[PDB]
Amino acid sequence: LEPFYVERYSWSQLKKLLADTRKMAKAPHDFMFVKRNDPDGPHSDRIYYLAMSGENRENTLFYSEIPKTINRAAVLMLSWKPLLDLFGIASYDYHQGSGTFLFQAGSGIYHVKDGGPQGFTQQPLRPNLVETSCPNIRMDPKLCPADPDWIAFIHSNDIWISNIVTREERRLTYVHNELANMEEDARSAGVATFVLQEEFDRYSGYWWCPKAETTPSGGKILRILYEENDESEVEIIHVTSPMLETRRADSFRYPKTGTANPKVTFKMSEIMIDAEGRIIDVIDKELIQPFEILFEGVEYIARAGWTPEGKYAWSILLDRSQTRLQIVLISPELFIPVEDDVMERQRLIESVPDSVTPLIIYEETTDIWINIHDIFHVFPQSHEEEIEFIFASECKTGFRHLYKITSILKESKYKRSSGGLPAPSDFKCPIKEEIAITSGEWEVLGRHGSNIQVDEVRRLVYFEGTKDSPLEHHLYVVSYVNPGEVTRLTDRGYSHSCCISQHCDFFISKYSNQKNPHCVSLYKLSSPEDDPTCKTKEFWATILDSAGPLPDYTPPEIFSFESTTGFTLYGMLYKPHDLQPGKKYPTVLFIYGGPQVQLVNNRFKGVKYFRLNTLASLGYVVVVIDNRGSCHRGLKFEGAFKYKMGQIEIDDQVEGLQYLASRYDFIDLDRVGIHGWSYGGYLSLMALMQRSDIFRVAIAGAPVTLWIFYDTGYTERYMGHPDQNEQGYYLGSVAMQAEKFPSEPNRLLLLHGFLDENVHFAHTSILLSFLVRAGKPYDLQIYPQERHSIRVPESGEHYELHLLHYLQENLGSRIAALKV
Amino acid sequence: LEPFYVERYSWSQLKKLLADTRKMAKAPHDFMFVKRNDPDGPHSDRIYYLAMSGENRENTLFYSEIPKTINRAAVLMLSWKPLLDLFQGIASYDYHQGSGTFLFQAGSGIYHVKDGGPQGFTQQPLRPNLVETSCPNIRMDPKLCPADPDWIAFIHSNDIWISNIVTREERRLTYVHNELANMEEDARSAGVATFVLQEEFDRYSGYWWCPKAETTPSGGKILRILYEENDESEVEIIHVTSPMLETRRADSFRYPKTGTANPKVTFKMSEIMIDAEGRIIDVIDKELIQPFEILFEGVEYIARAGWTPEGKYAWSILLDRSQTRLQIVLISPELFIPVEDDVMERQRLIESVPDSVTPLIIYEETTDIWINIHDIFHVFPQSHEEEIEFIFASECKTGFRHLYKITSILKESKYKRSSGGLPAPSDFKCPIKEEIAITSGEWEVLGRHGSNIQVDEVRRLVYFEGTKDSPLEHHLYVVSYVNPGEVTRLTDRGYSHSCCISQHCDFFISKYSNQKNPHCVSLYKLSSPEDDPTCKTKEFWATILDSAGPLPDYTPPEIFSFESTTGFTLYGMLYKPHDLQPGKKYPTVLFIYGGPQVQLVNNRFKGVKYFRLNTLASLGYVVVVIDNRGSCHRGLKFEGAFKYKMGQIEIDDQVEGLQYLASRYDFIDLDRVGIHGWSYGGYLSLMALMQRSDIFRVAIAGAPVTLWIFYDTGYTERYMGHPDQNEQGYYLGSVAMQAEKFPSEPNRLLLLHGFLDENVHFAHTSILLSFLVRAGKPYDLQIYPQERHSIRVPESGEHYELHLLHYLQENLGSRIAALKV
Ligand SMILES: O=C1CCN1c1cccc(CN2CCN(Cc3ccc(Br)cc3)CC2)c1
Ligand SMILES: O=C1CCN1c1cccc(CN2CCN(Cc3ccc(Br)cc3)CC2)c1
Ligand SMILES: [Cl-]
Ligand SMILES: [Cl-]
Ligand SMILES: [Cl-]
Ligand SMILES: [Cl-]
Ligand SMILES: [Cl-]
Ligand SMILES: [Cl-]
Ligand code: NA
Ligand code: NA
Repeated sequence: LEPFYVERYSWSQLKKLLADTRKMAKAPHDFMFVKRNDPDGPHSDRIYYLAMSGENRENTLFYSEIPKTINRAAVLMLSWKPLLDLFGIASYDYHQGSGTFLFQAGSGIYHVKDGGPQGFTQQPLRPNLVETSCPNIRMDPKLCPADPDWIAFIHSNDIWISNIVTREERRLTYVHNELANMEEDARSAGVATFVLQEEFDRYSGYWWCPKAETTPSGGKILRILYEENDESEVEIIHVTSPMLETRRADSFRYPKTGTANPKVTFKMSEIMIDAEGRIIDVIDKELIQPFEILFEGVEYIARAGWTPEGKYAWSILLDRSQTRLQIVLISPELFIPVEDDVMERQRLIESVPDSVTPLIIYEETTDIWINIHDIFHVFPQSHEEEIEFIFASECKTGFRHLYKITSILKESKYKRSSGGLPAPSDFKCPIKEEIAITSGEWEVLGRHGSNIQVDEVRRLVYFEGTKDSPLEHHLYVVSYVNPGEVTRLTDRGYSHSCCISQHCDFFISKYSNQKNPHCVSLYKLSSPEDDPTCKTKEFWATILDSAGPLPDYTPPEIFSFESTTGFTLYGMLYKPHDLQPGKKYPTVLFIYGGPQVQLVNNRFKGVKYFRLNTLASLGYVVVVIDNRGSCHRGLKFEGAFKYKMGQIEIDDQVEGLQYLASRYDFIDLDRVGIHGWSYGGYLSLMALMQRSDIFRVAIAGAPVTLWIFYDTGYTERYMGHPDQNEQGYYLGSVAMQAEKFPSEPNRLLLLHGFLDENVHFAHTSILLSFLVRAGKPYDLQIYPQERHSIRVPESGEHYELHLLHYLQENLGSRIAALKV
Repeated sequence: LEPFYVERYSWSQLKKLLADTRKMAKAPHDFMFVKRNDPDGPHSDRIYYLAMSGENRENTLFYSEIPKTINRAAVLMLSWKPLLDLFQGIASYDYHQGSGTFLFQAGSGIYHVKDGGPQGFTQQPLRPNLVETSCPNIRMDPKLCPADPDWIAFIHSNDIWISNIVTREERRLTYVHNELANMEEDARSAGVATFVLQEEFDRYSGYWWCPKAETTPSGGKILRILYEENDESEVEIIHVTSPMLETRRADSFRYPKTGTANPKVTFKMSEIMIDAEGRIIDVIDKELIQPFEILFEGVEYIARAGWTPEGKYAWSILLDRSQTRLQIVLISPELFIPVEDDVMERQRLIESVPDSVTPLIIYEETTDIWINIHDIFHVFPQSHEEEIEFIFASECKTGFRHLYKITSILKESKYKRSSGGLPAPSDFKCPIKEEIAITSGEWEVLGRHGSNIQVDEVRRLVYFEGTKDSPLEHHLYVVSYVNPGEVTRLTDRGYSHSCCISQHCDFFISKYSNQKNPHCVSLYKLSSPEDDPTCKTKEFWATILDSAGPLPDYTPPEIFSFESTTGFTLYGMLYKPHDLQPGKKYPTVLFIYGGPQVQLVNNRFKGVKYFRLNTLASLGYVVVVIDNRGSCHRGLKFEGAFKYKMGQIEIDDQVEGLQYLASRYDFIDLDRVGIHGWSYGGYLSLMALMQRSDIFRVAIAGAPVTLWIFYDTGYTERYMGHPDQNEQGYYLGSVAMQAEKFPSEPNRLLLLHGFLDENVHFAHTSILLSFLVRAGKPYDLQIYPQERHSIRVPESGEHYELHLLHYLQENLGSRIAALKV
């Protein structure tokens, strides 16, 4: 077995090779189905969606016509009709009754009507700019669902509202002064703080009440539930600003693990409008008792909203350890006006009855961790003293499943008149019913756009899941009344990302597999006459057609092996291009390995991981293995590294690498490299530190070197509080074990974005500080204008060029063998 | 000629080699002579001085006895007597002659002792006496009051305080700064030199005691302190990462970048009334009768300041922004009035001051190149009321720094303040009665880095350091200031000397060395023949610090020189490879600084600071160092070569010098030349690779200036002018704007930078990297996370030396480096 050596290209030649092979647009998303209601016309629905028409284009609203019938011999490509004519849209709001779109595009907030009482346009609409007296950028605009004339938005960390008809603009909260410095004033209203956006994927912090309360005057009362945050006690850090000419650093509140999270509470803005759209008064209201007293043990407001009738506000609440979840109904009557006069304040507390109380309709615990998701459906309230809902959970079985729950809304044992504090279980509602809708060794999905859609007429629930395979997401449907058979609606051989129409007669799937790039197709749903419970599907039309299998991309093979740990572990193998018999090639292991991610699945990897194919063309074996802790395999699989991050991941990587090495003689174990970003860069350092016998080179991108520097929401979920896991934090932090790195140079390469807000450069800078003390060699590349991503394409081109060149000169080439 | 390939040591082996070969203390300095006045005793003087006793000991005060006579057959070694006892690191000290009071800071504490005064001379170590305080924070810059040695002054939280060391009274004089408030709002200070003044003009203090006390009718006195008051509110704020990397933070400070605002400055005076028993009566803070901008037209920087010997006038040396105009100005105490926010009382105090009292610009000069500030300025005792007599040094006349005796007429000004108009530029200018050149020639007098003059007013002589015999050696000279002609050299040739003359002018001490021999310190007695007091001879008296001798692990370089095509003789240093094999050519490593205010090539011992150039020679590298045009100690025309043109002329001299050696010596392999330097040296290392990639294979740039707009006002504008008036000078001189010119070959560029550098900020490197990334160019990078323009932690220095040797090995010297292309 002779060693294969890669072609030793120059720096200029590699740049040219990369540029030639480099020669993606956002696929259609955020779908919405509006009915035509026109018996004579040829179309049943109009679908609205966001997309990028090409690579250089901006993301904008489009529409397409869904025909009542189709020529089944042919295939129908729906044409993309532009909705707007502006002189970049991330999301949009819509009001069904009026047909009013509301969206932000650049600095402006705009509105237009389509598909309401005023009909359907046949050409692009010029949008109407919403007026404002506010100087700064307006964020997070939302239509009031009870009245489409009123919008809300955030400006300088305070909630405003504006009327698009009458032009009245009113500030609702006076919590932040923009002029003063952020050290004194660190309060905000209606905005999710850093940890909740970054680690819980909640981006909004205020919620319109869906219904208006009519007054005796002839006007009405609109309500806004919102989060008020106080970040005064949260640690401040200084990250370097993008304007490098201005040699300065921007401040922001980063709650590092162990330290204080923001001080949180619920508030409610009660807005009185008169008979013809004019504001009478705005009453800001607060909880009758403090947040800490009413919600014992709660750190995080994970999710929040309203019930369909607007009777209760709801919220999903977590404790600090993220092992307890509570779903709590909060009545508007629990809020009283904000008064500083102590005599007047005491009367308002007495005016609220003792029967009005927080209602904990669901509670659960786990020894592993609670994974927050977006699934939560509340049914219409039939009985006054009951509430019925669907929720998803891993806590019963260790796999996420849908459960139909009915909770009794008791009057509480605790009485506020006595003047005491409520015990832990005083607000807990008894569970009348708890039926499992789904079950098995597979999970229902509720993240990254995956959710349920409930058909209340047919009494069905649509959902995404891993039932047929952990490598493919599929759409399913099942009854929530007499749950039993789970009917798969998507075709095997692809992994699907689905969106179901609100009318439950259509669904769209964005699908791909290892060989075929992404397609988006529309499918019509229908039942047999004899049984509404049964659901069949039929292909209706293509929205986005694939270009076909790319001629200059060879996809990998998915393999698997039975681990000594007890689990089946899956991997991807890129064989070298033009594989010579009786020769062994250098091997680059690409890794992420952290939680909430799965690299190995049946999806098209030729866009995001296109350069793994490029490595194979140069003559590298490329391997990707999903170790224990990774996503879509249940909570027991995911819980393997609890309190133990860094300690088990590389065992699975080496085990899988040795499985391939014995089964394929062309893998040269003497020249194995490892590379990854974020958690991947972390594990790449751990790989070289723990197993220098296996791994010759390690290229660590944006590595977490020191877990005390990372945030609360993430780190405490998987590693607990630093005091309760002294050893896990030490053993899991590579910066603390600098002496264990090799004394040989050309084995360690550190890559980091200089302006990184998530994984700060200090992780690298402190690692380097200890590497200097330990007398250890290292290589370093900095990307001075990057923030945990590739904003500027030149820095991405330079990264790719350097990595190929580094792997060439220190792993693959003939010179690399001579250099040792 | 075969190429020599250096031995390919591993990383662990080079660490061992450097650890073994690594196996210094401050030599005696800040000397002072005090006479015994004891006829029966054997000693004439006692010398006090600061010195480090050994390798790992603190810097502290010592004394030695100077005997009246010596055995001229023998060589006397003076023993070091410790002045101070061990406490329950002294950088400098004050002394008061009439009382014998020492004052000095040692750690946080300010201490005092007494010796050599009326109370006599100790024969054992004195216990230091702490100056007690109620101030919460570290006290800075303590100074004895020359008028009354009971009083001291110091800075605390950017304000001036005074403390009586006998009565223990303590008082704050200025209320300009608020320690509790943040620096964005409160950017004012008093008695403190700001960043640019400390870093670019070597002024470390911002307040000056008046040396005489005005007596009152009551039987008390008035003490006075002149001080600078700075307002840094409009100055650019920058954030450098704090030493504590645990808290992901950056410390703010005021950095006036080129072309932006310097601090708003003015003179103030604290009038301090003391009663008959040493108690403070009152403190009156006082300000200039008109603003600083009105009285001192065109002035940006207060370069130097102080008082005349009688305390009649305060003086100051003032520069304009371009640094092409110097002004020496006398400022009377009567120009200051008390601070009064009341509008009617303020107007009455202005009217009480006469119109005759006015600023007195006793000297002015200009230049098309630049003003180099120095510490030479000597005011004689005032004989006539309408005259002032003084010695000063300048390059403005001839282009070399020389001493000039000047007499200026103190004219009552034409401008009158009662008219209510602003003065014209020349209204405060004094006429020059006399301007006699004391020295002259194609060589300079030295007035910086400790070099100054000693003026014997009895014999009417002036001692000074200069470059008359050679630009490669510093020497002590003496000459009359009445009838200047003969310049007598006092120090011996073959060494470069650094000298301190006694206040009595009958002794001098010289710290001397040469390329072959380490540093010595020796005492020399001065005397004259009875017939001619002008004629000065010297005689070795005693050794203070004996040399360790030429240690066996260091082979020093040979000083060479070549006649350049530019018309200047350019000097250099050459380290030949150790065990030089015949018929072989070795890889070369050019070490460079090449910026202004520095000379690397001279006849001094280089085996301490540049020990590792010898280590590079031992591994088999040729090491070259060349003082290009712009460097120090060769006159102002030589220095002015790169005005507006930094980065453009320096590498021509480096390559020309390299090619001189290449023709003269066949052992220099021009195919394998490396370049390396720190600061301006790192800047030129980049420029060398950028411009002459044909000559230089590798460049190792340390803390490089990559963008001149990022560097401060005082330095950049002196050499390059204002950015607006020299757009292409700044462009051509900034490597970050010319990133496309770097090589596409990797393993040729290595950047080194201290992450916490406050002088040449890491931003220089990060913005260079920004443009290198855009241009698609390769680079190597090493950061030192806990360093700031120096090596304070030994581990970072050890890592630097290891990586540098290994980099040169793997990408220049070794056999594998040749195959790697
Ligand atoms: O911070 C910063 C600065 C850049 N960056 C950052 C951080 C996290 C993720 C990503 C995006 N991944 C980059 C790596 N990609 C695979 C890949 C393998 C081999 C080769 Br060759 C090229 C690409 C997947 C996407 C970038
Ligand atoms: O910033 C920073 C961080 C370090 N640093 C900095 C900046 C300016 C000056 C100096 C001190 N010089 C360091 C280099 N020395 C010659 C030398 C050549 C080869 C070898 Br190998 C070792 C030493 C002379 C003294 C250090
Ligand atoms: Cl079931
Ligand atoms: Cl129902
Ligand atoms: Cl000694
Ligand atoms: Cl003369
Ligand atoms: Cl005289
Ligand atoms: Cl010019
Ligand atoms: Na996110
Ligand atoms: Na200095």
